[PDB]
Amino acid sequence: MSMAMSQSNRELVVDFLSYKLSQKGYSWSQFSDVEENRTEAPEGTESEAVKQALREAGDEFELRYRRAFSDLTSQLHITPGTAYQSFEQVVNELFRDGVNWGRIVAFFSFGGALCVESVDKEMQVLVSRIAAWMATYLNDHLEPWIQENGGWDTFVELYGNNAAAESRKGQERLEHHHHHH
Ligand SMILES: O=C(O)c1ccc(-c2ccc(F)cc2)cc1
Ligand SMILES: Oc1cccc2c1CCCC2
Repeated sequence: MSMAMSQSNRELVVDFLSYKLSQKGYSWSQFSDVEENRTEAPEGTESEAVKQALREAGDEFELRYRRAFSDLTSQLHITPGTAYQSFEQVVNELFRDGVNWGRIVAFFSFGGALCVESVDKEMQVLVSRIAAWMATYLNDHLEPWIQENGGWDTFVELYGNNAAAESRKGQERLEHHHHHH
């Protein structure tokens, strides 16, 4: 069978996380050390698209929601006290009106960003904790809806593409300048 969603959640936040950490020069394997096997050219399949889509869509949300991304971190001061409680309270903001592709893409970058900051200063120990909170929320606290709507292939096919993907950014000028009455 295909048995999708078998383990593309725990390493889903770490995959996008490293993509944002490598941009700063923090990496991830050095976060909690952990035994480093190797992984030279295991191939595997690398046919995932949610990662690529989450990349472009990542900066996408960072442009229209400028006011919505102002009271999301201010109420998440990293400190030796709260962690999943306040975190789930903030992520719930996007997962409240109703699980949606956008609410699922933004919450993604919201977590990967919370770690990029904690690691930017000097806290590379709470990265697995935050990445784990989002890993569970997607393990069984959202997957059931990701399929009810259609599947990652939907949000990844609607935008995840090389560049064309039949864009529609106000593309209402052609129409032969005289073919729509
Ligand atoms: O598609 C949606 O419904 C949707 C609505 C809002 C947001 C969003 C994204 C980033 C924020 F900091 C706040 C809100 C994402 C998706
Ligand atoms: O569906 C969309 C259409 C336009 C922009 C964005 C999304 C979804 C998440 C990223 C931002």
